[PDB]
Amino acid sequence: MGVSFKDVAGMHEAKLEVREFVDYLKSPEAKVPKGALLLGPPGCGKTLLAKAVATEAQVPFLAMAGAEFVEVIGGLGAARVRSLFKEARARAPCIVYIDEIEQTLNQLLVEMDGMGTTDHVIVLASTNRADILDGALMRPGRLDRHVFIDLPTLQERREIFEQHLKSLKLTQSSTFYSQRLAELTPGFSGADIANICNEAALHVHTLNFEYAVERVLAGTAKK
Ligand SMILES: Nc1ncnc2c1ncn2[C@@H]1O[C@H](COP(=O)(O)OP(=O)(O)O)[C@@H](O)[C@H]1O
Repeated sequence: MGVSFKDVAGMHEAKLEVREFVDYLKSPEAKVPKGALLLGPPGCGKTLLAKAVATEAQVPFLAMAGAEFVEVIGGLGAARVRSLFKEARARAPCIVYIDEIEQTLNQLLVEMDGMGTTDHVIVLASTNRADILDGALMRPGRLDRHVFIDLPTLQERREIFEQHLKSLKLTQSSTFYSQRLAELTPGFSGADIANICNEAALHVHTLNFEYAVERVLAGTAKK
């Protein structure tokens, strides 16, 4: 079994917001959801959440990187977009995930505009770039909504530390330490937090706190 909501720490408002897509994918049959933009800084769980939504609905997850688009080879991106959406229709219900953002873009707009009631695909698109909100993916009949996912708050950081201390079998006193690790890590992303824990795992079922603390102060300069 894959990434689920259990593996996604914090992000409580965003979980409430992708619920409608979980519900739709679980039984197509209100307005028909097409999908959503996940917006925010890197390493903050956009991809993890999109994977979790597929797992929760129990459907396939089909991904395309925004960097299979940028027109370097003529026609190639359009052709990959078409294959993607044809596989998605055949494997439906399912999630199509476009990670991290115009023949290739126009083809995507065509696939989306061409999505009717019968298709049962949800498109989740992620980006670090806010001005994507102003463009063609957010026009009527395309991506329905966006969800802003920011750097984790103190409490969210507590939860992310706890999740990763437990994934790495360092559960003993993980909750004792999580509070201070959170206080020490303003402006850290979930990825930064995962890297601290793993670096400390790479140095029995309890965190080496004094080392974790060292890596937090190192990473505070440059992560
Ligand atoms: N909310 C979170 N809960 C648990 N781990 C997280 C969270 N956010 C980030 N991470 C960790 O950071 C990794 C990279 O994040 P990713 O999903 O690539 O984020 P993004 O798509 O926003 O740039 C995740 O696979 C996970 O290990």
